[PDB]
Amino acid sequence: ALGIPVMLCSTAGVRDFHEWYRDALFVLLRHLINNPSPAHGYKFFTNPFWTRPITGAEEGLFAFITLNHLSRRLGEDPARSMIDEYGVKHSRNDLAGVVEVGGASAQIVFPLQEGTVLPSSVRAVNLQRERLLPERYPSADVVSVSFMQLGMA
Amino acid sequence: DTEKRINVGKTHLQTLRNLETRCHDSLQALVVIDAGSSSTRTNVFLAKTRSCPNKGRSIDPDSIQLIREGKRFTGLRVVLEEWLDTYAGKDWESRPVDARLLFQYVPQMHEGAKKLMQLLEEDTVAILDSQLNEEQKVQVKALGIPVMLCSTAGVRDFHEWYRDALFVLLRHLINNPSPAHGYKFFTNPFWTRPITGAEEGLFAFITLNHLSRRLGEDPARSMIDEYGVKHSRNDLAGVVEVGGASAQIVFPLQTVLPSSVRAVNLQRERLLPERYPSADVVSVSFMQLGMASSAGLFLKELCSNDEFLQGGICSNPCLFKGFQQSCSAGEVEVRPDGSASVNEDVRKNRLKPLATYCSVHNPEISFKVTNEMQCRENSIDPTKPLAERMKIENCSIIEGTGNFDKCVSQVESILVAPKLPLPANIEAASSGFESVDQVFRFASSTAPMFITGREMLASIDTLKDHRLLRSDFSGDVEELAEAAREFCSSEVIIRTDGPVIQLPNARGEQKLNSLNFDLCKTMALTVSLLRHMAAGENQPSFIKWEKSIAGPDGKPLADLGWQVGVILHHVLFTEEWGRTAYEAGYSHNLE
Amino acid sequence: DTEKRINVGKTHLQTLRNLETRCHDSLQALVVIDAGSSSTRTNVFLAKTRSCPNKGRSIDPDSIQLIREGKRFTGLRVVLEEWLDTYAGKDWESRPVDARLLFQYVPQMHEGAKKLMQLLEEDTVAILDSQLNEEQKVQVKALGIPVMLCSTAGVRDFHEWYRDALFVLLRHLINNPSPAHGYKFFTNPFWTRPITGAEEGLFAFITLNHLSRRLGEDPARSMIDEYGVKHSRNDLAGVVEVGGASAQIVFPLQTVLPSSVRAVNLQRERLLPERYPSADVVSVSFMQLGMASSAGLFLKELCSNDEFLQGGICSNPCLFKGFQQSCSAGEVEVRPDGSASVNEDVRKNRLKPLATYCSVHNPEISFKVTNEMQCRENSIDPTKPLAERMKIENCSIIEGTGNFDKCVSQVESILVAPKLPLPANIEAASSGFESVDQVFRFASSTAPMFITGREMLASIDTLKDHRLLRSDFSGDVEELAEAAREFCSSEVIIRTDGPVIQLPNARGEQKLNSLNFDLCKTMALTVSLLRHMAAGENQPSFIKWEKSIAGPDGKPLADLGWQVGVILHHVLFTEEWGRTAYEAGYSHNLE
Ligand SMILES: Nc1ncnc2c1ncn2[C@@H]1O[C@H](COP(=O)(O)NP(=O)(O)O)[C@@H](O)[C@H]1O
Ligand SMILES: Nc1ncnc2c1ncn2[C@@H]1O[C@H](COP(=O)(O)NP(=O)(O)O)[C@@H](O)[C@H]1O
Ligand SMILES: [Mg+2]
Ligand SMILES: [Mg+2]
Repeated sequence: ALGIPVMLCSTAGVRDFHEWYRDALFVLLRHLINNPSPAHGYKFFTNPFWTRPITGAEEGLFAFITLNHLSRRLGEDPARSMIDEYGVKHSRNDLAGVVEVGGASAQIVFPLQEGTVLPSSVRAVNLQRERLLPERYPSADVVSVSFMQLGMA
Repeated sequence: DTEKRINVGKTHLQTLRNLETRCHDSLQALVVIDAGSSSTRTNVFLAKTRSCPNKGRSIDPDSIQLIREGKRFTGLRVVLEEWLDTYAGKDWESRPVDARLLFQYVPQMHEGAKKLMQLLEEDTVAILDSQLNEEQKVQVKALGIPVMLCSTAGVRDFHEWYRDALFVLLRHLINNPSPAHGYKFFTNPFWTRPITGAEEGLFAFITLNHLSRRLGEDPARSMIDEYGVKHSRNDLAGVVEVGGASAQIVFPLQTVLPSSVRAVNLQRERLLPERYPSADVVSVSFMQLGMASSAGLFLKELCSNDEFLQGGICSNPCLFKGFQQSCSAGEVEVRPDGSASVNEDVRKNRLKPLATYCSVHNPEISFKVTNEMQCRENSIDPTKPLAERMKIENCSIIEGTGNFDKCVSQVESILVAPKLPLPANIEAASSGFESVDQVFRFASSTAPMFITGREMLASIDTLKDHRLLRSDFSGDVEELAEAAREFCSSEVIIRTDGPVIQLPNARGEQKLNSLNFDLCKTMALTVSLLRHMAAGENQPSFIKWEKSIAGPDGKPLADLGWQVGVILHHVLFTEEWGRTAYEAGYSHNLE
Repeated sequence: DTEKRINVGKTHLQTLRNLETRCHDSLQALVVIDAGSSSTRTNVFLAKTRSCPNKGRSIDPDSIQLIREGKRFTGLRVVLEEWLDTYAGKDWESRPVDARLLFQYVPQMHEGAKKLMQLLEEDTVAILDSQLNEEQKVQVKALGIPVMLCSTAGVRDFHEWYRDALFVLLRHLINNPSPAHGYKFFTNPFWTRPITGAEEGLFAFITLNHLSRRLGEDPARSMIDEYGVKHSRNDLAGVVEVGGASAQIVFPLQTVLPSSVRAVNLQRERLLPERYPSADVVSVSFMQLGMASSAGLFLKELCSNDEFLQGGICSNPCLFKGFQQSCSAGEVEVRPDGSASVNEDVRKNRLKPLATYCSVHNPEISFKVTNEMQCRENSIDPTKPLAERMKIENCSIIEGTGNFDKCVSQVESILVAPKLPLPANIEAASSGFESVDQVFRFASSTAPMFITGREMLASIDTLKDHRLLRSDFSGDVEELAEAAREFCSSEVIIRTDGPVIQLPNARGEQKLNSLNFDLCKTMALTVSLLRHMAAGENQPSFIKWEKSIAGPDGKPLADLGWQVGVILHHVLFTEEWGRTAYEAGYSHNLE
């Protein structure tokens, strides 16, 4: 009755794929998901926001969110976060970083401790500013990097 | 008779009831501090705000008009470089410097930044006081003045934590103005921040299309189809902006792009709100391609080539016959006696930012081999000291040969299509473009193009004024190439009044100055740019060279650039602008 | 050593970065102009505002504290009545008046309203200047002062278009303050408007529960169940407010009600935002039941009954033995020689608003028979002139009999449970309540009750002070009835210093004044109110008599009434308050 949102995201496999072919395949994939078999009854659906090729850094940022969510480090509630005298919400426990090595790539993701001043060349990502986490969640400046040719295969 | 007296009292109540229900318009001043490469100047704008009951307050985008562009004060690079000279020690460019130790000099960096900010505040207040009446002044002082200081190519390539640390101090200086003047200036990390080359170009595109009435959400500038999608009435025009240190190439797609080419959607990347028509725009900026930066790099590369440097004399095809200057990239001044004096000051040298970047002590060169090879291709040795880097080895005098065809082929191989990308262009390389030639080979559009830049306009105007080019000139490369070929083959004769450029076949003459002496290099840049634009799969409908765009009154309401774009980028998001500019406002800074 | 110097500079940048990210607190003044029946006074409140980056500005509800209640200036009724005396002609109450003709006197109504508004502004500024430091003054003057002028029972029953026309002029006067003082006062039709009796009571309920920490959205004052429904931690307490012209009975339902009884849901009727706990509250207000209004009506009805009026002498059971006053509802002053002087001034008479309403020339009586019969039941003849209406026919002196039981039975039949509803009570009749007795017979709740009103408190306090009632007193009617029966049977003896009330059986004594002489009428009102409260299906957990509620500091932050409630009613709707108070603000009034 509610419908099944589908999120097909390609990783390192077709990240380095030449010409238009990869992005053209994604338009076709979404159409295939949006038109499922009416026999089973399961109402599958997608959009260009859910089904799209995710970047190496994006892949790493989601791996960070997954880790901190399951380990109960990330949260908005008073059990996982705290609001100071200046209305700024801080996480009760330290946000943990991740190192994920897959088939084709390796991700190195870690949050910076109270905005560690970085050089002009180093481009860090703020979770709330880059719309990864909503305003109600505690703020964190995270360095997310992925390296091709580092995966096991 | 008595009924009319009753109607006066009824109107008295109706007029008073109107005020309670109607929207009241107030005047607000908006400040954009252009922290460019050459200088840091203030831009004072006026806009009409509309406050409606239960609807809030919002700026009318079409009411945005520039009052005046302020004095050209010290650039942010000079500010940071003096701080390094005074605290890290002189000639820090040739020595390895520990950045960790420089943290004990942050209040010292703040005191140096205070010097420039007090001058900009004094200048901003001067513009406001002289160009506003007492009624307007009350309105402006009551609403507060949002300030947007954005650094461009001047400190884009700046090393270490320094640049971003200076910005935190700059915001604090703006948020604490002089209480004497009454003008309530205020800022935040969203308004005052270093803007990327792509951002600089995107805002320049918004400015162009806004003033030319191409961009808009109203039914006069946009149309909604049967499927609820809003399309713009007229084609969105692209822009080519060549500043002091960088050149921007921006155009909307009217197109399937490769995986490597990363285009920007205005609504998805939150540049324009959802209510505005959607457009996928390619925005690219090239460092070492601005008027000052390209001048230093061209002279360095050309006067290192054995095809031009012979017996200490570098033969410059971009300079007029009879013209000669000292072999250095220093600031050229054309003296009244016909001579060209080259400034010896290391900071007033056009190679300084490139030689400071291309240093083995900069972590961007010592750790990254790709960047080291980029510097070496432009003859710059990062291992050698700063003085040796800017030095044109075995060269004393630069002699002008006036060969335009040779000048084109050189600008082509050096600036337009080089072997490796020009230094500090990782931002352009990430979007999928190593050089200017790659832009049109990978991405092309039929969208009309606009050419912006003081010297870019001067190049076309000079040829139009001397009747070499038609007044009704399109993007005809052959017409431009032949007209410039005749003009650049002119002889310089030192006359009784001063240096005069004499056109061949007794066509005409004009005075030689510190701005037009190397106009032929900019002319060659235009030719090679239009050549690559013509080479593309899709060619623009028309190419236009305009100084400013006339408004409904006839007078141009604002100048072309990123200024209006950055205002629109924040003001158009109604809910978000209302909170930061009016709900929080200058009252947020109350201690 | 050197690492600590580096850390100072690192902290310098961290502290500066905190300011850019953190929420800054500013102080704002809030003005509530109580346009009551007896007078028009200003209430100056202070509150802490919080501005957060990208989140906007909002008032902390628990930071709201009253500075001072201003001087008791001219009531809005007197203002309108003088305008009618001067433009429609004197004794307009006894003559038919054409309302259409009075429209030519709107600027004249504005000039009269300007007189009062300049005094209130002068008084408001005086409170602010004397009770704020220079730092606080800057914050207050920069944010702007929202003004909420709400008229109560004084002009609730006012005839024709006049009252609503005056309000349009009042808002214009507030929106245009003196520029000399610097305090930026501003209003709108949402803040400055005539509040209904039910609204007056609902805001009094919000005030009570806010200060007593019963109402709140935080986990300290509220709890969320497994089904996402937020419930209040402690039971929401009801209120009984007896002012100058009206009495309010407000209580939350903790209940299935008949179709005729129309209860108000706080979230559905937009009194409290969705985030606050839900409550269905019964709010009812009765005209002719306030301290001044009930005094005039009681004397009129009692001294028309042949059971009390005999040979020109009306025997008053609510007045002490030995006390005597002239037979009129005029303002009673207890002179130092023991005598009670009754004011002859027609406006300074307690029957004036009832006699002005109960006029055959008022469209509410001439067209509506139901209202005409209501007036006649209270002995008022709408056909007869104003002087004859307020006149107690065939009566010269009022003699006090001091019989409390007889005083209760009379207040009961006259004010609590009359044959027809008291005049101008269509608002109460629409909700399903003709009289005070009907309130508890149709709607009952176990919710604790609070009693508010100067004389209501004085009634219980006097008995506690003379040791007739326990210090730990609940809503025990028998305890109160016996204590008052002894106190009201006291003899008045004119002593050497002045008039003194002497308690029976040598219990004690106190000085007789213009406030306590008729305290026994208010005592009878309390008895009959608690009797009907006990008669109800559901009885309140406890009945409390409190002057003010102590805050966290120990000092009461604000007084009980509709003032804090009306502030909370607007300030708690974050998005809506931010737009009207900060986005629009005083800057909306800029001409
Ligand atoms: N008075 C003036 N009017 C118009 N243009 C003027 C001027 N003085 C210098 N200029 C020109 O502006 C340019 C300044 O560009 P910048 O904004 O400093 N360079 P970027 O950081 O954006 O790459 C220079 O190329 C210079 O030739
Ligand atoms: N100084 C004073 N302090 C406290 N209460 C005072 C006072 N002077 C008069 N009062 C009392 O306030 C009441 C004023 O009520 P109002 O608000 O004028 N009447 P309504 O329109 O709300 O029905 C009077 O009953 C009077 O006894
Ligand atoms: Mg610039
Ligand atoms: Mg009142």
